[PDB]
Parts: sequence; C-alpha cells; structure tokens
Amino acid sequence: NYCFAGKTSSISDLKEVPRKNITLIRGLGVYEGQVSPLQVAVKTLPEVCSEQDELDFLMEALIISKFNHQNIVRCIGVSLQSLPRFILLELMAGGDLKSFLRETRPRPSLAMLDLLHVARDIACGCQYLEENHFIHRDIAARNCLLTCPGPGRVAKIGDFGMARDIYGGCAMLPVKWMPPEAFMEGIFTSKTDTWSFGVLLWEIFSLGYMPYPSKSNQEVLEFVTSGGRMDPPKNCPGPVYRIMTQCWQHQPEDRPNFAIILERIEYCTQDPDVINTALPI
Ligand SMILES: Cc1cc(-c2cccc(Cl)c2)n[nH]1
Repeated sequence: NYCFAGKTSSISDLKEVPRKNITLIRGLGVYEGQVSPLQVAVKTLPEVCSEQDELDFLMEALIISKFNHQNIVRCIGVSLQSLPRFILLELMAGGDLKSFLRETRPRPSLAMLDLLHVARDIACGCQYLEENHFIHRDIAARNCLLTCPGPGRVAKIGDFGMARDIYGGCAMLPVKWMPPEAFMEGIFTSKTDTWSFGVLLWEIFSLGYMPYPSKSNQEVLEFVTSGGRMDPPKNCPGPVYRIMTQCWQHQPEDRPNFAIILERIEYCTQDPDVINTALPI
C-alpha cells in the first residue's frame, strides 16, 4: 500500500504489461526496450534477490506511478507477474546528468543558459514534489536524466530509490548531499531537498565534479557542521552561487522553498551578465 497526493494505491493500480509484448534492445549501464512500437527503459529486479528486495522494487513502481509532472520520469507500466520483474519507464536518451556534464564538458557546445534550464527543470520537479509533500531525500546529478543530449533537452528526476528504502548504511548515506540535521539527527523535510538541490546546483555549474572534491565523507561532515561550505565552481556567476549558499543555510527555516528557488533561477536567466558568462575549458 502506497499513499500520495491524498490517495492510497496498491500493486493492482499499476498497469501490468504482458511479458510477451516486451523486448530488450540494449543494456544501458537498466535496458532499452520495446513495447508493441513504444520505446522504453526497463528497470530489472534480479531474480537472485531477497524478499526485502522484492518489496523495495514494488514500492518504487507505486511511487513513480503516482506522479504526473513533465520533470519527473514517467512510469509506463510493469511486468511483475513474470520473472525477472520489470518496471517500464520513460526512455531518456540524454542519459544521466552527471555523465552528460562530464562528456559535454567544453574541450578544444554548451553555455551558461543551458545549465540554468537544467537547474530550472529539476527545481520545477522538486517544487511539484514539495507541493505534494514528497521528500525525495537524494537529489543529486546522478539521479537526474535528460530527454536528449542536444538542444531542447529536458531534465527530469529519474530515480526514487532513497525515498523507497526509508519507506542502507553509514558508508552509503549520500553525506555530501545532506544538511546537518539530516546526517546528525536523521531529520528529513522538504528543506532537506533544498540543501541537496544546492549541492546539485554546484554539480551542474562545476560541470560534473564531485562535491567537496578533495574531502572524504567524515571530513565533509565535520566541515559542514562547523559552518564550512564549498567555494564557487570555476567561473560561476555570483547570482548562481548566492542561490547555492541560500540553499545551504544552517537552519532549515532559513533555506528557501522551491518556489523561491525557481523564482531566483528565472531571474538569473534574465541577467545577461550571467548567461553571457563563459564556461571554463
Ligand atoms: C529510467 C531511465 C533511464 C534512462 C537512461 C539511462 C542511461 C542512458 C540512457 Cl540513453 C537512458 N532512461 N530512462
């Protein structure tokens, strides 16, 4: 049983697709697939898995199925009555955002306005989640996807594994994306996602760098609790960095909600001094 947006659903509300219509085309590093012809992404549940795993996998399908927003990957259906168990998802030809930023890094193509649109796209999805009282818990560039690598790309939140687990270890917590109260007290609110979006904003304008580059998890933990914060990414415009620093306010009540973040991202797309800033090569 899953609840969201005022309703409770179950494995039944999902759209079961008969296994016979589903064809795998590639591994994607998750597979490209076909449904008779619709092009989809197929998330597979290993047959070698525990019973906790099985329930983990079912919840994710219910979670993503209850969202209706252009910046959240669509759930096409499921194939759970056959093995291995499939979740069918919107295909995002652009791939994940962290790799795209790394491969598309300018070299001897991509401009400041493109990064702001990605940031706006993800901020729009987070607002939708916030307005519906869903806490993602793992906003990060690795969990965002792009429709296409070229112009007119749209970014969307693509993975909800963390929100399903707490619905898995100290060395596995995304500490570098978490605010103090989260890794200290295990408190999670919409203001948890605000902090994480700030780190995501740093990932975006650093063009795919790991946050707190030379630090370890425990170093970051002690750095952040003491009040330390990352420096601007190379060439990052001031107005963009100021969004990050507002997202990283120590007290959650001093952080902006996602409506304000969107508002400030849009004001940055209207500033020539911002969008005419060159990326580092
Ligand atoms: C849920 C989902 C993942 C993807 C995808 C991941 C990596 C590369 C590419 Cl081309 C697509 N699309 N949809």
